[PDB]
Amino acid sequence: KFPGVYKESFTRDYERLHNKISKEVCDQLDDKGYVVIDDCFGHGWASALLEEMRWLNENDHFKPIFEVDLHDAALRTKVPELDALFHSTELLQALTTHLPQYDLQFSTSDRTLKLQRNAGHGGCFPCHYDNPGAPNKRKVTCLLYLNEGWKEGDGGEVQLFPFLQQPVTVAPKMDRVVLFQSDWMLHRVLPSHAERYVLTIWLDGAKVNAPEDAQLRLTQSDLADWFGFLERLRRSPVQRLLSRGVYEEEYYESLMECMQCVELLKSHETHVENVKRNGPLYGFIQRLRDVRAMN
Ligand SMILES: [Fe+2]
Repeated sequence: KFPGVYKESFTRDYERLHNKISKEVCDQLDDKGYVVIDDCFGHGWASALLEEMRWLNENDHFKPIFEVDLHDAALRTKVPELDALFHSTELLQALTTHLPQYDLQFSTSDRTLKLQRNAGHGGCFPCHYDNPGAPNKRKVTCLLYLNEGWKEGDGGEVQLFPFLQQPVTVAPKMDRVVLFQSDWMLHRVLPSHAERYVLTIWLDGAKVNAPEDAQLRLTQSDLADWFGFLERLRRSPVQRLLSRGVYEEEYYESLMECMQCVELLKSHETHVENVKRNGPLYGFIQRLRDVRAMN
């Protein structure tokens, strides 16, 4: 059904993809919580994927900001490059080679490939983790950005909040890939003033939302080295229990854009007050906020 003619010549270059997801890239993902890869697929190949996405959108396959999931083989058969991307295991292979501990899954049940079009109309983008807990199975988030000649002011950046560090703002440039931790990387999307396409791949982990992820250790060594304690916190999903307190201002400002919804705000308002009534938790949150202010 996709006509099959592309505006530019390209190579479905699996080896390039595999080589882009290097040991160094994986070490950064594991250490910093995120990593950015420019010109990952190559311009022709990225253009080809975008063309197929625009086609899907012309033929009303995007459904209410609009999204489509490519789990449906019936749909995938219409878009050969997107179908090949769905079946590609290069990402899974590199990550499981360099980061075996994440226990990522090859089954098609444990990957999600989502397409998203954002009209460019402001909207609602709360601060969140891609895996907020519970039953969510996501371990690695993989974002492919597809906006050519993106310019300052176009907006649509993803803002990352490595816990208690300086925030990182990442422009959604054409053929840029962002990988980050679904269960311990706080983020939000900034408002877009232009049309914005993004392709998202989520890789599930068998060990996500484990019991040891829902606790913090205080050790004797920490007493003489708080950095080590903060560093374990930064890389631990337990931070999700503390993020709304530590980043109240950021969460609240995002909700103001949503207002510009009443239930989401009341929910925040209630959570913030519950924290403040929990004296020990609150003192702890405030010390973390102090660490943040010093960085
Ligand atoms: Fe997200």
